[PDB]
Amino acid sequence: EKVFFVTSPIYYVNAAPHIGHVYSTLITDVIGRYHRVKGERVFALTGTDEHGQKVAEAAKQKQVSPYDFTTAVAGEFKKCFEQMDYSIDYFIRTTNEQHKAVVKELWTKLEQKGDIYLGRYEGWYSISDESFLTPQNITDGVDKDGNPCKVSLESGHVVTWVSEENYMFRLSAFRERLLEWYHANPGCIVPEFRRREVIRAVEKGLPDLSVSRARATLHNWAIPVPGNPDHCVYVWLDALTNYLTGSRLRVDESGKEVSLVDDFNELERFPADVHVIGKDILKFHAIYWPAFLLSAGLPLPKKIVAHGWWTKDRKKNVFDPVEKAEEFGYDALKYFLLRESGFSDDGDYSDKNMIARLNGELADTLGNLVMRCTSAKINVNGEWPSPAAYTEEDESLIQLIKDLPGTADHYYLIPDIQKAIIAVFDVLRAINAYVTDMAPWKLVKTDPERLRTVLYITLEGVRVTTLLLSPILPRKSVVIFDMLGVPEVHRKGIENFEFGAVPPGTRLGPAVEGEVLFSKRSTENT
Ligand code: MET
Repeated sequence: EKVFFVTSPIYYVNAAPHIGHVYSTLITDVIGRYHRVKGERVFALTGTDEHGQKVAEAAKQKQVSPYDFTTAVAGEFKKCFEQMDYSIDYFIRTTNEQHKAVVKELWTKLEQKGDIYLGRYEGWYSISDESFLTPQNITDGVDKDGNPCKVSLESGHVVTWVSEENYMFRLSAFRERLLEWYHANPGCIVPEFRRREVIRAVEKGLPDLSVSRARATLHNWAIPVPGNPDHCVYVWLDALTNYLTGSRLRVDESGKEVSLVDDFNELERFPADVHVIGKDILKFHAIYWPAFLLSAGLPLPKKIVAHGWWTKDRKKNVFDPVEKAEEFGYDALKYFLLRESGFSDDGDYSDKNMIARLNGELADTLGNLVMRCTSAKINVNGEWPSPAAYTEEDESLIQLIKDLPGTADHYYLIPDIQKAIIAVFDVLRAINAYVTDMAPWKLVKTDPERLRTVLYITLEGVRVTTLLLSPILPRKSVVIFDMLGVPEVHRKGIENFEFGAVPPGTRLGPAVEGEVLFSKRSTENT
């Protein structure tokens, strides 16, 4: 097989990192984490998009060199992402000398294949989105001065007219084939309604894309077109190539890049198994990216998943990812974002709701359940008991726990992480209802033979749910497993998705004094 290759979009370094970037990368991170938990080879990629007019003109407005500015902001992105405790394998920068090489090579391939020609683009362009737009996608709006101007219907930013001699990619010639690709691979774009957006857009027709810009326009802050120093490679063709680059970089233990391989196969990563993106950058990944790859005779990605947030921009609920993490907890925060947000963001991100979920699901449902099946009160010998005979209620719960991995697996592979969490927690609420009925606290006295059966199922339930919640709560899953005393070997691998991987007689971990797994926040805000 292959290295499971998951990516996030590489973010413009025009401004400090914020929740949006963190969320996108968090999705990339989780998908990665779950595949490692299945014991697969993983390579999760993230990074910054440093070239372009947008970034150049942000660096100019802060009275600083593009090189110095992008290094600065890039550093802030890395710091942020380190604080968030992702398990990302590499942070790429499009200023990397080796990335530049891949871009020049891809361009040459495109030119050699006959799909790049010298023409003009005369039309609208949004600098903030670095996006060509047709007149149907612009409208009337207000310049930040206050004067009347034209803006993008998509994003809302100011659009400007551009008339330039540019190099043009023959995107038009790839309509028939992109349509074949969407139809033949109906999981390739997720969620389904966005997939239908891409097909209708492409069905309507595709014009040629301008893959270069005049040197001056971009303030010489971009990759030169091979064989034409007066032009620069479109920031987006540059940016997209990051995926091919990352697939070709050998990385040391520091996470520093040490070599660029000649051919993507050497590292067994390309094409991406999943590109995590946001809704604002769909066309670049679903239309251009493959059209480029089809031209160069490279393989197409397997899945693009486009979540409900804007990868860029400040909208809505002011969140500092790190200040909320320090406030409510890191794993708790990540859980909250992944649980509360589905594919259309009808999400309630208020403090009230965060507290309600942390208290509700993380403390009451998961938390209380862990503390019960490890309590000296209930689990008197601090060990995994041997179950006696199973009742029909016993087996009904066992069935749920046995089916959870199959279900959770599918949801992660769509991927729909929200559905995966709900799936797991459905099984947790069930376990709690079982314990409530069985009153194990009473059985300690009455029927110890029975309690063995009840404790074992509860323990195994907790174990398997926690295993499946480990890509969401990576730190707290370790705290859980320590409490249950699960050996390191049983914390990973599809072998341990099975009911009863941990044998009876396994001892629980040391009970720490005044220990709380998820501490309850104050429900009463006023
Ligand atoms: C190849 S993904 C590029 C995304 C772009 N830099 C953004 O921040 O939206």
